Amino acid sequence: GEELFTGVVPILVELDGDVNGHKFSVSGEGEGDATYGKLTLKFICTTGKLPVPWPTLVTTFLQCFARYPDHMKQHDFFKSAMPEGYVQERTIFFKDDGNYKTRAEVKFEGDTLVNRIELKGIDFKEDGNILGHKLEYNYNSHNVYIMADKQKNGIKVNFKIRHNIEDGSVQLADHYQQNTPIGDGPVLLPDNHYLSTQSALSKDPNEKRDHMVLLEFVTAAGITHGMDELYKAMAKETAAAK
Amino acid sequence: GEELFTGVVPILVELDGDVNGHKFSVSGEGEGDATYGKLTLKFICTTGKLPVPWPTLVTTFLQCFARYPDHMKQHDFFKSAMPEGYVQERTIFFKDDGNYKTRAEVKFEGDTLVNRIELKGIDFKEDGNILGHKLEYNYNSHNVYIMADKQKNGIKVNFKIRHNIEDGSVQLADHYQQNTPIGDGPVLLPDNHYLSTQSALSKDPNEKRDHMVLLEFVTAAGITHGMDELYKAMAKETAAAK
Amino acid sequence: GEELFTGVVPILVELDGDVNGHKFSVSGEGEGDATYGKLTLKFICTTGKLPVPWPTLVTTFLQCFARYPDHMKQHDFFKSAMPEGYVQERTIFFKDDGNYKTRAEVKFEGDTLVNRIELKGIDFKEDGNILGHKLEYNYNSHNVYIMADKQKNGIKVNFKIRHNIEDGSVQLADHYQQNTPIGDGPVLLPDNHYLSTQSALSKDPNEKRDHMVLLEFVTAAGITHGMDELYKAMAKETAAAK
Amino acid sequence: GEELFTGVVPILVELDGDVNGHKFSVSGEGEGDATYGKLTLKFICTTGKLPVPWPTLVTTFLQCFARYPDHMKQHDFFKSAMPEGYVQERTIFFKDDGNYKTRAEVKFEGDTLVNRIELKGIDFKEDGNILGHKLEYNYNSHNVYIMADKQKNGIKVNFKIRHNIEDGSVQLADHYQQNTPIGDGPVLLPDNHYLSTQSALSKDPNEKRDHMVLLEFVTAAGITHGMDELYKAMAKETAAAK
Amino acid sequence: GEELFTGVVPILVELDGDVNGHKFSVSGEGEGDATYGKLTLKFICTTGKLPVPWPTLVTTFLQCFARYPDHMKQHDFFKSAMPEGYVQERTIFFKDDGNYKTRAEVKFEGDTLVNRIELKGIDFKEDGNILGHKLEYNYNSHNVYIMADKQKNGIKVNFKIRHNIEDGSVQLADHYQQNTPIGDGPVLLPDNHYLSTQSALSKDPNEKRDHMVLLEFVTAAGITHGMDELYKAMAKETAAAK
Amino acid sequence: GEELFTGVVPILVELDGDVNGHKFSVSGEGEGDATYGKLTLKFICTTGKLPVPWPTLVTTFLQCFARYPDHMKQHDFFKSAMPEGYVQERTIFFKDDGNYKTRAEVKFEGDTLVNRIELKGIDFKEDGNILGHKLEYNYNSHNVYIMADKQKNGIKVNFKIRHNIEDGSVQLADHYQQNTPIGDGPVLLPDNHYLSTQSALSKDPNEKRDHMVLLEFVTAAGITHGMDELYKAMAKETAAAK
Repeated sequence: GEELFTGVVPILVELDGDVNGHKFSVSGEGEGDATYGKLTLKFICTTGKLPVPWPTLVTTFLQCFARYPDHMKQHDFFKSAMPEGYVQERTIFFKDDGNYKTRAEVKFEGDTLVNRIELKGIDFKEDGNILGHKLEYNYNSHNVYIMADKQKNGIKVNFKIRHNIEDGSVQLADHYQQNTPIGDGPVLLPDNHYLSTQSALSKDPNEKRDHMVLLEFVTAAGITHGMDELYKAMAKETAAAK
Repeated sequence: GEELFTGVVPILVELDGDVNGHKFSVSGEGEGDATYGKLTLKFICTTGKLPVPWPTLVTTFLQCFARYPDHMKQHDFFKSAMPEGYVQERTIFFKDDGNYKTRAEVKFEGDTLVNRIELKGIDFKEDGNILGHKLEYNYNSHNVYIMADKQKNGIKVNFKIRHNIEDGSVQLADHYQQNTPIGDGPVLLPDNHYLSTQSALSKDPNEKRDHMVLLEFVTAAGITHGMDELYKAMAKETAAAK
Repeated sequence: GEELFTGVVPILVELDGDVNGHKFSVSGEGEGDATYGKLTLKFICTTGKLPVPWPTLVTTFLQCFARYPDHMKQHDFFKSAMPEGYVQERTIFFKDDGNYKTRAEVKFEGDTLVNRIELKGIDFKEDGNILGHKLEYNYNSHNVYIMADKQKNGIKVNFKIRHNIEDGSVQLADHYQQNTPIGDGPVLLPDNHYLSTQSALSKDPNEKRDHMVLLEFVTAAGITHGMDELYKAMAKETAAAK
Repeated sequence: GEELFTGVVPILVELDGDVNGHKFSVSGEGEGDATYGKLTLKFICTTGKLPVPWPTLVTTFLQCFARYPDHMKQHDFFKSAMPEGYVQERTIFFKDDGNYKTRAEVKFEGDTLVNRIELKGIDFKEDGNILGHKLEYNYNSHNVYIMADKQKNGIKVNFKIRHNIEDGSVQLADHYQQNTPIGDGPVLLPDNHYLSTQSALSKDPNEKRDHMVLLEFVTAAGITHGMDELYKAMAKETAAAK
Repeated sequence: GEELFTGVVPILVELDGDVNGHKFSVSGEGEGDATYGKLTLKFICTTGKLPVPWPTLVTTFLQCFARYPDHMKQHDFFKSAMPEGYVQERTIFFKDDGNYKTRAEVKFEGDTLVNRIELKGIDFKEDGNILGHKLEYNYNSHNVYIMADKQKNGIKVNFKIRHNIEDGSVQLADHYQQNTPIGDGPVLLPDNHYLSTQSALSKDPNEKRDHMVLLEFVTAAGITHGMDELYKAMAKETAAAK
Repeated sequence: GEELFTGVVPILVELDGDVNGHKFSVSGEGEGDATYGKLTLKFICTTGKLPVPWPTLVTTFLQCFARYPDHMKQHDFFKSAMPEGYVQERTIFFKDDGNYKTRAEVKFEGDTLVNRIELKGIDFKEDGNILGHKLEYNYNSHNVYIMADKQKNGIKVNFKIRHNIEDGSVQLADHYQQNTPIGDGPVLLPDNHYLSTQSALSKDPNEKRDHMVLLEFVTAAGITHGMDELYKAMAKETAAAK
């Protein structure tokens, strides 16, 4: 489980997509440091130009690298499914636009953590913010709400992504997600909590292929450590010590 | 710089140590509130039992969380080096005993302030106050003397820690310290001043691992606000107003 | 309790306000000497220009620093709630104008006495003495009437502030106040008494930010020492000694 | 070149050996997935019982299936020689024991990647760890050091294999290796780098012949992506975005 | 059976054909290497010019040379009938055109594997793709579906050949096939499986006779090795070994 | 020439021999199929019992029936001398024993290929492997080395026959041979090559006369087809076609 993430883990991401008949593929590589909740990744569209904005694919392109506070370790489903891994499925609704449906298998292949995805996008507007490439090349910080789904020995996940539109408006992308273990062994079914995520997007000035450089920090939160009473008592004692 | 510390900052501390061949590791987590100069932390020895007393590691285990009075803000080197951070190095001489040499990198990893340390301790007495675990589980209040070191675009720091020995005596630990920025940008080189520090140590009754709960308040002082003349003049005026 | 105030205590004041939609923040620092009932403070509007006159915020911006005569020490609720502190709530009615509602938590954070406030002001006249900045930059001396409120293990406080208007008239501000302990321990529930207060306001000629320098003396009074008979008897005896 | 390895490639291995006059043959089959650096193989001794331990033959029994990071693709000699292939020659010195000399031709035969080997072993001790079958049925993880050999339009390779001995000791096997292209076309002459290799050995419970089931992961590393400065700059920018 | 195919086997092919009254003969020679599933052949029309395109005769002109994976050896009917051999009969329907009916005896004549065929073609269009020589001089890769026919102690075989037409279209040739042993001994009756075939056609620049140079690779597939569970278990174990 | 051998040719063999004064005659009949290099023959000793082992006479008792690969047809001297035929002369040295000298005329008599021989054997040991009948009733496979002899418009032939002795040892019979045309027309003078020969000996269970049933396959080899470069180029092209 979590002992597989104590150091720097190499990452490989592979995606095949089809959005309104526009077929494409993406290869990604990087490193994940779960002790810091840190991800450093670079994605390449291997089929030519990407037919959708790079930011629309960020959530599709590694929650097993989230930093879980020590007091929340028993709620880390993602690592508990390793090395066999988990299936991560989503429906992403772009408000007043199309939807993406995704299925990914996240697992170890030796020392490499692999994220293998298939993406299907339908009902997009050819002149909308996605197919029309009207989204800024940036990313907002979000909270990812996790709950146990004991019927599927997994988790149900929900959140709203806000993509900045070039005109100053916002393109909402409502995420519905479920993760189920690939293996038959025990997994950690969590209490309700969330992951706080921050992401930066950039370009490699030496890269001529269509690509995205991504830096992401992911931290679990929302479950009390229950030490408030202890620290309050320690503050009372200091006053008697001065 | 200082704008990164206006609210509550999550903290992560990681230490690898070797004291007279006794190897150990420690993980720490908490929160820092620089507006109040407040630190709430909990440390866990992840390798088993700590081979040294917990109080001997307090100064090694976040001066960027000190409360700097408004009139002293231009002297806060620690925050000025952020987010790139600083290297903090020490030699700690335990009187009539061994020494610790430490090297830490204090910096941001996303929203998390991280303190990554390596500790080397030699020449300790196997039956002394440290290796013999003769130190009380408490901590005294101290002043930490800071001066600029313009040759290294950093600071030189010196102070004496007084560790209470179980027999009522005192184990002195003389600290020599230097901090240098990780980045190449400007930093605040301070005038001579000090930090006043108070610390309380406790145990989590629910924690069965070897650990330390620490509450610490740190305040900068020693530089005049130069308002003595103004307040004296205001006191003269009140007498004429009654 | 009172043993935490025997010397000079550093003070920190933090306020967030909203008056008729005009949002602002203030940071304050100083020292309190409860042996003399003395407060020396400097406040800075950190958001830009203050949308209300500085004198309107004086009572909102430390009654735990009042000088209580030795014979009245058993009536000092404010210090008795320390270090855990107290919640101080007010409604301030500006005659023929708006009102401020305030909630502050006054408590120790290590050696620092902190006053953390939230201020809400509504129904002000955009052209009145407050929003129109028609108040002189000065302050009158007042009496603050205290009574026990045993139902809330606290005190109820009432007084009238007279703010001088630039045209020579007076802007009355009727204060209704309640203080309740943060902790569950015993507190001193007082007999009816009052605090006599005097305040001087000034500017720091070196400060370019919008700010207020404040000097304030606060003394408890209104409860007999009951020594009138003893001194009268001593005066009778002197006549027989000459 | 590398386009011949994008999917799952069937593998065939054929070996004829003679070790101190003990003649034997081995047939092997499997699949190679160069995208994951993964090899799944099963070897059968077709002449009867193998006269040497199965682990001693692991390195002799497909470096064209290594996973080369995108930023290191120009250094993948092995695939660049395909389909014509390469000759792989070795001398393997077993410390305090005999040596193996090997010559293999690795090339495509239609869709099948074939490894055809001849092995000659001399100077072995009849009672040593090899001829005496004193080696554990397991395998350690190693680094394989590669350098260009421009005189032979090939590569020179060196590494040390550590074979665990049943008594807890180690049987060292020093590998000297050279690979030269079979064809006359251009090949990729690499900068110095290494391959990180991990291997698991098992038995097929249904197989009654003398055999070895092998799972192996091979990843190229040791050449910088040069993106450290870019990610550092992206981390600086995030601090200004929060 | 299969022991007759361990090395390189010389091949002789003899055909007599009649297509719509156009009589011709063909002699072929080559080598078969069943260990690699490889065939190298050269065919000569001995009567003059061939009245049909060379690609239309490829399937008529050695399935005993297919590479059968070790785990599928018990399903190799073709070699099991050797040396006595088998009769191979077909009806080939050229869509919107004529049909070929073939009868071949494939058997050993000493060390030589001989394929002796008689071909009868009727109902061809004199201006169609066959008699009109409108087929490209190339060949696609196909799957050949095999099933046991226990009533005839043989196999039934079916597949579709796609011949490229010079105008970019496709000439389909639906193959129906049966193979029966010449001898009375036991043969291997297979479970359903297929052969994957790839073929290249060329000309000998020194040959002035009407001819075809053919290179063909044939591999059996479609039956599980059942080792998926074993390799998955080996991957789990590696994670516990790192 | 070669057009006289395209189908099945009836064969007649006639021998008169004298070995150490032991006179005998043999009549043989069969069929030769030069397309397969196949000979089916039955020999009868017409004078009574043969005074030498049947295997010693196999090479004396039809090289015009060898299968010459298409690329080697210009090197087939034997058929090129037909129908007039050739004289075939030998000296056969039986190691540590006697010698046979033979002269045969091989030619057509209508549709029948006739081999008329005279055999003279001297210096045999009455108790040796030949006169003592110590040779097994079997035959090994051999290579027959052919070279042109332009001085005699013929060929010189040499090879070693290994006859198995009943005790497990070997009786070597070194063959020296020359063939010269009977006619004056052109013949094919070959480049150095060899014939690969395999022979099986049996008895007719219905035959009561002293006899030998012989099945023999003879194939020319040792001259390159020179198509290695063409097939290598075809293999390169397939990789670009998949």
